[PDB]
Amino acid sequence: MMTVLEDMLRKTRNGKVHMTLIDPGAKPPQECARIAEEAEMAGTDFIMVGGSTDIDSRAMDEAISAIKAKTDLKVIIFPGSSLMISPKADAIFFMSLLNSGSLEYVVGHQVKAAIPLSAMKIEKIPMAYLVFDPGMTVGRVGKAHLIPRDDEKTALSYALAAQYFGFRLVYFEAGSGSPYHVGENVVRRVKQELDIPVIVGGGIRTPEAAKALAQAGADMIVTGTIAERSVNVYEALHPIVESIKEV
Amino acid sequence: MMTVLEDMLRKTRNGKVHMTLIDPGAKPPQECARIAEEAEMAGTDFIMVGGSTDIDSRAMDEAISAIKAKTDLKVIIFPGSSLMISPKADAIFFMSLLNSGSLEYVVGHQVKAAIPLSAMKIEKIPMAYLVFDPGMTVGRVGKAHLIPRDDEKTALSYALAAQYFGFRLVYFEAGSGSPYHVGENVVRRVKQELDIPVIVGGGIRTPEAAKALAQAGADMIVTGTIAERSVNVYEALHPIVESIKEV
Ligand SMILES: O=P(O)(O)OC[C@@H](O)CO
Ligand SMILES: O=P(O)(O)OC[C@@H](O)CO
Repeated sequence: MMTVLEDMLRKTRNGKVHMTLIDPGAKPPQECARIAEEAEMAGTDFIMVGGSTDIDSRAMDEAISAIKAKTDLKVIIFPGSSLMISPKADAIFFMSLLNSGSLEYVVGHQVKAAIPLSAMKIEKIPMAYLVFDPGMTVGRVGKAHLIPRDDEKTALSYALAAQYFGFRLVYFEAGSGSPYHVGENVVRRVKQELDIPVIVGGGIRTPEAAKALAQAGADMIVTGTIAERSVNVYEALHPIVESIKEV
Repeated sequence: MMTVLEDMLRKTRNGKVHMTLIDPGAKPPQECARIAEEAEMAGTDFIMVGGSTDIDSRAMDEAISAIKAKTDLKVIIFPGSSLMISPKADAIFFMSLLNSGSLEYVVGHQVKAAIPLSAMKIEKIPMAYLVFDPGMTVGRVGKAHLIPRDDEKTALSYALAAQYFGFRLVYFEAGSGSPYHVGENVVRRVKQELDIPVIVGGGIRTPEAAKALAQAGADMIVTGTIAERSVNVYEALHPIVESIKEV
């Protein structure tokens, strides 16, 4: 059985990946499952679960099981400060907010969660989490020293340090519900010098933005707000997934 | 040509590694080369260059070239705060002091050095740097929240988080010239749960301590003080290298 990381590396070697992020604290459990259902048929590759609204540990296990019961896609935990570790998920982004001003979001929370994670068979995927302007809630809670959306040099420094630290993915985060996404010149410049896949999330609502970011060099595209706030998830996500595969 | 990391992983799969650390700021350049010379014939596998005494960039290039001129061993930079990056070295431990109280030693200095390092063909080896009691100078300068030498749980948390972050090596550091080395129970407990090689340095002066730590599960042993402060380096290091290969 292929791991999620092997799956991503294979899918991104000559293609692009779309991922659907679902905030379990923003909707009831079976509403989350319906979103993941329609996301799967829109063509999404993985379901991400996480967000800013704080979670009940009893409630997140419900939403993950509801998603895995209605879909056959792998579910990856997109963790926050809440120690959102649950045994019912397939993988977890073991991430570090590299440009945070607080040790707790760079290494602190991850060290506390390490031993409990070692007791689970959940897959641990090392990922660098870079928060760009405007950052929204995650940039506020994470105490992020926000990278300007067009700052190629600062993004390159963090992305290169991520690769040299051994991280297998790097995530360019503009913040959930951000009006702007990360600049394409930043994605373009980093893709010239980096050997690990680049994931872009935050502010991607339209196929045109998803395609422009993929054409800029982004290997994976994450959409969260546009999937949780559309009354028909399929007709919102399907054109985004399609425009990404054109690249 | 094999990389240093591939070399270490091959040497540690069914054997142990000894490394000799040389402080370039503690001795003149050709005295450093003589130490590396006698260390090579004592049987050491790699030369490490670095330390606490602050370095002149002009002076460290001298010591590295002097070592590489007299020895055929690979030289790895053991960096401090000084941005000790030099083009004449074979590799650099791209390390993070995970238990530091300052962001600059966890991620700060490494982000600043990332782009200059990308312009060099020097090999970047991802390593987690864990500073144990008493820590000595590196624990003071690094603002380390010192891990007790027998604290299995705290060491396991940091070592596991290192592996889940993608680090390829973890370094148990007691401090240069420390009277005590890391407890063997800590090495023993971590070696049960970890998939990356464990390197132990600090306070290892005798073959008995080097052998006891290797028998405890340590994959690599670093000796610095005993090599720089012995008038005959060979007769000090040769029994240490031999007692390690018995394991
Ligand atoms: O909700 P959006 O704006 O699509 O962002 C997705 C993800 O990057 C937020 O954590
Ligand atoms: O000098 P010693 O005590 O051998 O320690 C080696 C290294 O761990 C110090 O940085």
